Amino acid sequence: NRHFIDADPYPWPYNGALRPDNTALIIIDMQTDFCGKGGYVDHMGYDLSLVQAPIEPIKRVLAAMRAKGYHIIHTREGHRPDLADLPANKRWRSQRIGAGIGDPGPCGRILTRGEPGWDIIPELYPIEGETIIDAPGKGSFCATDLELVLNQKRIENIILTGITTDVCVSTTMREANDRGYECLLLEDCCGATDYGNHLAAIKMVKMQGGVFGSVSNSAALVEALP
Amino acid sequence: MVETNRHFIDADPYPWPYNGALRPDNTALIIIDMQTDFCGKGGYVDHMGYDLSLVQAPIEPIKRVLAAMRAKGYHIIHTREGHRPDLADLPANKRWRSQRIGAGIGDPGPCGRILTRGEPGWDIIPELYPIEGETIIDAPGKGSFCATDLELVLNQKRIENIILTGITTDVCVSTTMREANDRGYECLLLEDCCGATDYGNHLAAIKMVKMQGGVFGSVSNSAALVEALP
Amino acid sequence: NRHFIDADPYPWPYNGALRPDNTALIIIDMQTDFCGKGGYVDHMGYDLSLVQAPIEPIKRVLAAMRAKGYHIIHTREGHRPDLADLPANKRWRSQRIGAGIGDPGPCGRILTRGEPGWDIIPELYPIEGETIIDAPGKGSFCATDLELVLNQKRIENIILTGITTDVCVSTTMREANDRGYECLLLEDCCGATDYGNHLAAIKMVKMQGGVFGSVSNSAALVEALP
Amino acid sequence: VETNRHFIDADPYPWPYNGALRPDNTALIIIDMQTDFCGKGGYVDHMGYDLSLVQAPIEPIKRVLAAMRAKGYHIIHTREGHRPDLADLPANKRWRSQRIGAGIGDPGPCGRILTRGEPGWDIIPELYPIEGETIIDAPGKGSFCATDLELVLNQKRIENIILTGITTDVCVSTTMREANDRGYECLLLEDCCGATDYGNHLAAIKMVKMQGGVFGSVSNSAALVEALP
Ligand SMILES: *C(=O)N[C@H](CC(=O)O)C(=O)O
Ligand SMILES: *C(=O)N[C@H](CC(=O)O)C(=O)O
Ligand SMILES: [Cl-]
Repeated sequence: NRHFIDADPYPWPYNGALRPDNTALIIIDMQTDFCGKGGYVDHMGYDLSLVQAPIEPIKRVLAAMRAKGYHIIHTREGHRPDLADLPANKRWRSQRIGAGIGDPGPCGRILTRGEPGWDIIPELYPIEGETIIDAPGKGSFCATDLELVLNQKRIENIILTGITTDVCVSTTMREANDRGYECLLLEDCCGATDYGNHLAAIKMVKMQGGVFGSVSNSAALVEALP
Repeated sequence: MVETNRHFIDADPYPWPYNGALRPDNTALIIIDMQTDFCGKGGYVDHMGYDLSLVQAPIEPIKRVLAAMRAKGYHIIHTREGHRPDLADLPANKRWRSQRIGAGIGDPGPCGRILTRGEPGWDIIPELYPIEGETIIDAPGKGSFCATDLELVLNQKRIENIILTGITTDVCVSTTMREANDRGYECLLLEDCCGATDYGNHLAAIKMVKMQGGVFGSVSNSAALVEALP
Repeated sequence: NRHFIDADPYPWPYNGALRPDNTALIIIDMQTDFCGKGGYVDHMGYDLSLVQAPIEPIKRVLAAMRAKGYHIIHTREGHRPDLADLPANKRWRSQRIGAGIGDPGPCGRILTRGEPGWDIIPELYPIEGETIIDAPGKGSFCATDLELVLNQKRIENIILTGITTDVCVSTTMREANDRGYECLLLEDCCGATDYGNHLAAIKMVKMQGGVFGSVSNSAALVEALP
Repeated sequence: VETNRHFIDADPYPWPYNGALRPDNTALIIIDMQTDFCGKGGYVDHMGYDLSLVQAPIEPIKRVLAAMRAKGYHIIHTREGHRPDLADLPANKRWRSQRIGAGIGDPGPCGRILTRGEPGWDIIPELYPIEGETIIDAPGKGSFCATDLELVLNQKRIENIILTGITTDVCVSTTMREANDRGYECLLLEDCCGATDYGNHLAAIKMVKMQGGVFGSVSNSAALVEALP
């Protein structure tokens, strides 16, 4: 009763135990300030097109997985409004490049929970019953209840999407993989500030027989999802 | 002369550590996974067919940094990737992948059971071997924090700054750097003191650190570190 | 420049390093359903006076520590409204005793975040800049950002207050102590609905030369606080 | 009529809650049965406490251990202790131990107190591990803190934990609380634990039972061995 998705370097999940009850989609950090028109990344002159590219592929995967009753998880990078969870080095770096965490930005206080720019874009917005993780780090496990939630949901397989490929998505994939989760990265459903770094982060997954999991794409996933 | 207790290492994209609070008592070198298994002739990496020269290149630069930091009384930490001999800490997917490529964790190899604690090939290479008082972390994951006492030890030592070296750049070194950075540690990657299975991935992992004003920390090299280390 | 509070079994903190910048008060779980008139605990016929007794002593300690600029932290036990963070055993036990988590109670859904009964009582309500931890467990560290926050605040010493002495306060003290925090339990600022269990939890702290820290009272704290 | 649900008579509810009791999903944990905690010349003896209270659980544990080994249950052991360079030793923990005359790392009759690799730190011969039984080396009172215990339980797919060992109110209770918060279903065997003060042992057990079994449920060696599938 095994089911696989075509993937590189191996068909995923490794053991073919692919079911709605044991598999989650995670959509990482698809937040207005990071990928929306008029947010701080846009206003700062970064190559926003590369982080907007995955929106439509993610929307298709999200719709397909919702329709088949898979677990859906979302994450948002951000800080408590009093900045109690903000490391000093993280703050200092953000100030130095002109996007100081907690400082006023075009869509509210930058990377601050409760602010408009911090929230998930409307095109990928969560619905009731979809867990949202609020993460103070780049990895979604650090200082959150993500692992507790995955354990109570009995999730074994995670399909990763979102931004950026080399920062938050890679970090979360690496954390999950170390703990024994079986992870699939959808290459057309992620993007980064630097396309080369996006491509390299993907390549890194595949080495050593799939050191962090396996890699596929939205079409292959939607076509073969049970 | 005007003297300061703030000290920096020339680094990219910013002089490191960010606040200049660089002292023996608050700074550690970490040497990641310099094991016969990752960089010597008969280990898991060798078994997978990779070019050992890429992962041996950092040995001499690491040794120079290690000697300098030992001499000035900095904290020194070492890590080893590996599993309990009964494999109780080995995820099924990790095991399966290693078997599929012909380097099964726990399977017999030329230097003992692959990636298995207590086996000859699993140990740190003699030229970078720990000495007394240097904490060794035994990690079942690619990130040295997961399921270990690394964080507990860093906290009791009051370490604020970490200088990262070892292998591989894109797997264990990058993962550990990311974990440390998320928790607030201030991290410096020494680019000539790491290496990978694929040189492009090594270079990209280094570039990833520098983006967004040093998203994971900053990057320097052994010569610049040794020259400016207080 | 050492300062100590009279305490049993040793004057606290052990090294006398007692300052506003390195010391936090934590007020654990002073929530309406647990200690308020008409909450679920009151309706079940527990002796609410035992969990109300700490309110006035806590108020005194809180006022003194606020005035001197110490760190103040609050905790609330509770679950996400979709119950994604709720272990099945925890749920089952709560149902069996007629106080099912997420079920309708006299002050809203029991132990559910955002419900009236779940919030902190008005007499001990947080003010801006006082971090609130929302905990799905009895120990306030599990699956939260408490440790991350303590680390960024450079907190070394923790003064524990709140309820219940033997469940959430003891668990949090044990977690903190294992990580190296230096903890003071204020015996008149905690309570449990079984007074014997309260007394025993306190005794447990003191054994082996203060195995979990030391124990004092609100008057001794306020008198000697620097 | 047969069922694959199985329960152990326990207080306040029959355990495990859902009757899903199998060798593959259930572990015994034996906490800190070390010469340091229950032997002459160890840490606990140095602090003046009565060793009979912490030796009492030895024979009941031995019986449970034998029964669970014979039926192929997972067996886990823990040892409280520190790296020999004391890198994992909080300063307050050390200071307290010195103040009462049982300093961690200090020389004792059975080697350096609470120090990994020393004779006094090892598990007593009567309850010694065998191959395939995971041993956790814990720098804290709770066996989860800074260890791989949770990773191991997750890879073994363990759902149910039966707790034994010493002391009831310190290491056993702490580990039970940690496990319970994460969703593990825990049974404390009251005759298979003991403490420095019998009243504190009894109270730690009572604390488990309140609020419908806030930390799990409680039974005894005879009831467990009689009903273990
Ligand atoms: C996680 O990766 N979050 C942000 C988004 C950005 O466009 O800067 C990041 O990249 O680190
Ligand atoms: C932490 O102790 N929370 C509650 C309060 C109650 O009165 O029932 C608990 O005891 O579990
Ligand atoms: Cl200075």
